Amino acid sequence: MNFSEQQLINWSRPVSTTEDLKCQNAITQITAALRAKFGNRVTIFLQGSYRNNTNVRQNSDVDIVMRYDDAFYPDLYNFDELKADTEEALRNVFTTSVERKNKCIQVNGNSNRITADVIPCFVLKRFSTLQSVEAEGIKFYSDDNKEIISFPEQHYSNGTEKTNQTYRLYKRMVRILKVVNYRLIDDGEIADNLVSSFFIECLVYNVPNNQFISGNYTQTLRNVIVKIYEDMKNNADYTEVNRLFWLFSNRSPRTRQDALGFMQKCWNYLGY
Repeated sequence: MNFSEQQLINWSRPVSTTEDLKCQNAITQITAALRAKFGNRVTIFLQGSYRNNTNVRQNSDVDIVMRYDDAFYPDLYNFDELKADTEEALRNVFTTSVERKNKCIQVNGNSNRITADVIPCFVLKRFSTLQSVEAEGIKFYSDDNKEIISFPEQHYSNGTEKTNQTYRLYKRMVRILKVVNYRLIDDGEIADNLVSSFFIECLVYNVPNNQFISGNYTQTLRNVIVKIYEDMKNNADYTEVNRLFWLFSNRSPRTRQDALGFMQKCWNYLGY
């Protein structure tokens, strides 16, 4: 094929991480701005690629979640107000670097800190029929009125467990496929929203552990692509990484066809 084993290994490494000084600086500065307004009435934590350690680009933006949760985690109000107050707290400190977005408040970075997407949200509890239990996550509303729900803790823990069981290859394969995604987007071969990091992470998560071959990146990646591709042709019932909800649920607009087409473009780009 087109790329060597060593090239795949290189592509499998995390690039931006929470050890980076500019990431630490962003979290420190934004946390202080938020605490000045909200005190202990919020929990601050990370989600997305810095949390799951799946960044494949330099100086990537970090997703900082600000969960307003005084009612559930008290000290031992509608969403529109929360988001406006969050924007105000950030603008008081970062002034012109602050931009309101559909699903977050963006704080643009600078020479000494990465850009951050600050995600105000509330506690969310929902029953999972998959596990027949109530699950806790977060919820927020987009400016175009969508209810966005996330289970970042369960996503984090399940993905970490899987990579620990697959010779660390689960997340390494996610990272390789994210690299290929960005290359295909840059080349104009696929739309920039055909897949997402979350979608890729869920697809690879459903590949059985016995497909990940210790010390063989080329064959593992072949196994991953072939398995997802065949599963999509076969109408497979994939779960999200959180194992609480279905990947191809009627709440989600992404389809098995999106995954099938992406796998095909990856196969062709890699030259298997």
